[PDB]
Amino acid sequence: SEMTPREIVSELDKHIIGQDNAKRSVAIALRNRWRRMQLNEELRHEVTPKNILMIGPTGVGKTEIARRLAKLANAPFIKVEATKFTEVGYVGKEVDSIIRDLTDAAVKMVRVQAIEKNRYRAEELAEERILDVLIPPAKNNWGQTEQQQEPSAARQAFRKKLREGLKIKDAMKLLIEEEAAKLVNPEELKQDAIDAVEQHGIVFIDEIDKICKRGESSGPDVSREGVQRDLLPLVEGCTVSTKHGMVKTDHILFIASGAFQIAKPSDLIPELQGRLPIRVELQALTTSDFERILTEPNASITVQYKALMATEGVNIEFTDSGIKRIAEAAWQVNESTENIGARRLHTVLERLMEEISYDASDLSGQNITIDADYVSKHLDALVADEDLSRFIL
Amino acid sequence: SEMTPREIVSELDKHIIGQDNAKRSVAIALRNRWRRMQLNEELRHEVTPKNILMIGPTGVGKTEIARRLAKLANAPFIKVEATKFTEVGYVGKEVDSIIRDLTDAAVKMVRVQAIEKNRYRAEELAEERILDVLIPPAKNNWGQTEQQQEPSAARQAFRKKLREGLKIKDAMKLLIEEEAAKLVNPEELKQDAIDAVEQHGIVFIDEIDKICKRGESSGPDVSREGVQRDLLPLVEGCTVSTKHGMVKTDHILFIASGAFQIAKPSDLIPELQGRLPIRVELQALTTSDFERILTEPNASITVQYKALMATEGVNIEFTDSGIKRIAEAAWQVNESTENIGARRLHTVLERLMEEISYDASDLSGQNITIDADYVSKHLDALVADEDLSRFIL
Amino acid sequence: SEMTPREIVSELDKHIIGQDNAKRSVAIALRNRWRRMQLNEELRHEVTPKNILMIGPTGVGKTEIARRLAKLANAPFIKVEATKFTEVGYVGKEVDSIIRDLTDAAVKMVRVQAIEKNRYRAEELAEERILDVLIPPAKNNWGQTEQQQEPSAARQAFRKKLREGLKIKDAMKLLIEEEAAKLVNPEELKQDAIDAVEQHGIVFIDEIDKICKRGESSGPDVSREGVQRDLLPLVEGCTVSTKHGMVKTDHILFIASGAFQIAKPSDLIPELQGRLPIRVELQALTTSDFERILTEPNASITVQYKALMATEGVNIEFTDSGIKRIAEAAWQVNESTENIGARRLHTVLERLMEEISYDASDLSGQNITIDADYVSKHLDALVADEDLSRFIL
Repeated sequence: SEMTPREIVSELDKHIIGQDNAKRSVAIALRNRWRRMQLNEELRHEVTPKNILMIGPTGVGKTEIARRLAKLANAPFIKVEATKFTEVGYVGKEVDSIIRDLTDAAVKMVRVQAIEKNRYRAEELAEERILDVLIPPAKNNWGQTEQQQEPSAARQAFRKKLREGLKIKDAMKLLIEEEAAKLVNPEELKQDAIDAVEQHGIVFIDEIDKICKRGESSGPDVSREGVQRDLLPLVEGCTVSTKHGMVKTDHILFIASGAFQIAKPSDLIPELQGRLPIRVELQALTTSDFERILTEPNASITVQYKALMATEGVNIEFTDSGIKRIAEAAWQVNESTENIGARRLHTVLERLMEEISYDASDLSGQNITIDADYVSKHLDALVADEDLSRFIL
Repeated sequence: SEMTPREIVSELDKHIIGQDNAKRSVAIALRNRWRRMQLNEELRHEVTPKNILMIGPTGVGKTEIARRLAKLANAPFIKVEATKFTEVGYVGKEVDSIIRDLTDAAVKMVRVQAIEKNRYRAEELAEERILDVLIPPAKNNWGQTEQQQEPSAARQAFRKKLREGLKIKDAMKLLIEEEAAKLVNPEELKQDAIDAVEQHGIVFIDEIDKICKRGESSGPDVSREGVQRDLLPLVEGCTVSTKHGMVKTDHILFIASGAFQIAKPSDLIPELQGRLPIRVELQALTTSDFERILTEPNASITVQYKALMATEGVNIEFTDSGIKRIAEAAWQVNESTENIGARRLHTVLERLMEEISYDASDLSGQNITIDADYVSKHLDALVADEDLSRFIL
Repeated sequence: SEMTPREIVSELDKHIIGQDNAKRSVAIALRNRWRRMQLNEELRHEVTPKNILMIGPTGVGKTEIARRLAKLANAPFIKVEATKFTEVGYVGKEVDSIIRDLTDAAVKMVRVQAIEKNRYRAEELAEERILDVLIPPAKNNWGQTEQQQEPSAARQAFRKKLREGLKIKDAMKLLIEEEAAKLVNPEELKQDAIDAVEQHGIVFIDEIDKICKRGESSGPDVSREGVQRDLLPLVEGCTVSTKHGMVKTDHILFIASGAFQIAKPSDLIPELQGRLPIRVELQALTTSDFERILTEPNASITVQYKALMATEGVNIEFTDSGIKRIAEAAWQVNESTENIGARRLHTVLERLMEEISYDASDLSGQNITIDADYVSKHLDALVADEDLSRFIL
């Protein structure tokens, strides 16, 4: 009982501005995994993941989308740079590491995921180990069967007196790291992860375009295309040797991403083109786009900053003109120097807030207001001095 | 309950001359970490470190500030050379090593920090063990419950006669490295450093500018930019596999440092610029700066030398003019030859004292006074002769 | 309570001829390690090893000095060729192997050092195991408490009768390799070595100059300088993964050595220059220098030869003119062919002594005298025939 595409897109909208097509795309991928489980044994083998290739400029949403998608599916996720492997012509590394690295992270998850879904029970039983070294009326019976039976009486007021109140606390934590372990099953835990990898794995391959042709030279194209060749089995369906078991890449979902300014998806090796059935483009972000990014996402950077500052007992407020001013800056720098997409926001927002971020603890209890005035005072000069821009922003 | 920016800048002033803006900048970063903890669960996630990029010439304080900042916060700190990774196009090393190396040092920390926060107590309990062998004195019960209760009497006198006075001493040490261990919990100790790395970790990346661009050549720029690329995850927030566990870089603070004479911060890749929100310049030092550096820092090299000579029972005194003449020397060599910033004070100062440093053990009891004359007597020649300078200073 | 520099130089004088500066240099390094231990916790961290760079021609003392220094400090020592790593651009090896290789040797030491400091006690207790299978009046008591008590009587004359006299001897050795082991503590033994490496480690890096620039070509300079980059952490302070633990290079002493005929220490990477604060030159050796080397060192080659021959009951004597003649030869060959420094002595001395070395056992009881006559007869021809020189000398 998974979410529908529109449902998936929605959730994605909660974190990413624009890039609707990419969302619908990455959304159909997810839905199809549900769709597949709903078929007969025969078909379940024939239907493979509809791998996607995102086409677009830097920092405009590609990775975030893939990352949020995985999160939403609670699927193990892993990002990987394609060119990493062209290096293998010296030493580099082998592609199988992708599924291996994926599994390791797929484990770190199943672990933290299961251990956390336990740290509460272990603490309660923990006190039942401490509330046992303070009143031990164990065994069967002791007094009455009804009224006198319940031994809680003094014990109850005893545990409460301890909870809110060697060393109990020092003792419990020790019991916590003794009961929790004494409750985990590392056998199925090892296979738990594998099943994940195999049924919900999401591999993100960045720089796919950097692995393409170009009348460049024999040597380089040979190194590049090789990474493509080495990728085939992963994407066509094979078995990988995992430090924790054997994994079948057969249903892992692959989301490749490329600029394709220099090279075209048609330069990709034929076998690969076949296994990247979905093509989607992402647009460059607009200043307007920026303004929304700064605030709309539900854990937007601006929201984070406000929160971080609250920590210090300082109330921050972003004026609309302030936000607009921040956005323009990022755009201005990106156009005057090098366009790095939304990333520019973080640098700008961060330089802008330095003075406060430092003085924060001292303005404890104040009401600071970052309005268009403030912004301009702090960023205009820098934004203008190009050379200074390439260093500070 | 952290210190305010002004307070942080102040502590910093106790060690670094000038470079105020860089202080304020690094100061706000610290304060913000406090500010973050002061927020709601939601915001605590969205608010990321306000990483800094220092722009300035050699030896004028960049690293020192980073190092003193980390000390002040008691934060694990690590310094790394960006170019190190460009070598990966041959073999090099991987950037994840930064977080791993960080953790190792963050462990060496928590350890030595702990072994110390215990060595005292472990020494007392050690006594009760030895004191126990000489006499189990007292016990449960044994004599009177008041006047005849306390066993100390003999034991006490025995104790003193021991502290001031197999092999008791030999044995105790073995007991010290037996009781201290039996008091340390290696599990919480391992997770100790990890929390640190994740909550306070500070990574200083020198030479970030040697990883930019210039139409120099295709091959070199690719490798260069490769290190930036490989740096994104660490800076954008990721998970690294450590010999002692897994770490979330997500809150490690990053201070990138670059001269940027050839290349500009705008040449940096977009996703990194956006993760270096704070940009700050550090100024070249002046002879005045040198004089102050020579004596003001509360553990200045001049104060340091004084102490070492005292160790030999020799009282060294620097004259104001002597100090000025020394600073001048260092400046002149930096300009006449190759400018290496304040580092030159160390070489010059050290050459100035060779003779005394050697004869010190014999001058025991004397009052040596380094004055303008002495300085000129020992340095001028060297300074004057450039070639000699390049080898000797 | 370590030796003073003059004390260190002296000891060094017992093995190395000339090269006074290099001695004083390597001597200040050692003394400073003592000096450092004598400071407050704060400073003990800030004060790092004053690494040295020896500049000079082949076989003129560089390594011997470093080797003898380490010996005198009882410090673990290791020699390493810089160019070894430029090979990494094919496969080569990684720099970390240096600290690893260092530790392994640091272990082999702590071992042999501790096992030997035991082979005497184990042999004595060993006989107490044999002198127990010949007279077993064990347990508590047996006869009298005073006079009759001492059971040694027959036992004493029994062990002596065996010491000077299955199979006792065959049995003891078996007991030796049973008691010794049953006395070693491999836990602290593993950490024992690490502490050594960390506090007294001495790394010798030869061919530093071969790792420098030269308008040579991009490729090669990239491979070279990379080895320099890869060296930084070792020398700047980092953590290395040891087959026997974790080591901090932080206080290892580094002594780099270079000819610098082709390249200058200023071509070295900036970071490195900084960490090689001490520069020192060594001179080429003179014929006079040679003559002293042949005899003065207290375990001089000449002394070794005399000893080796004594073994065979032959008394050898070196006339002064003989020594002079030997020295000139070595010099003559080195100038006429290729100058390999003092090494030439060994080849010459060895060719010169062949006939005797062979007939030795037959001249048992004779008084051979290697005088200028002998030398000339044996070496003059060879020395003259250049081509024959490049093969035989």
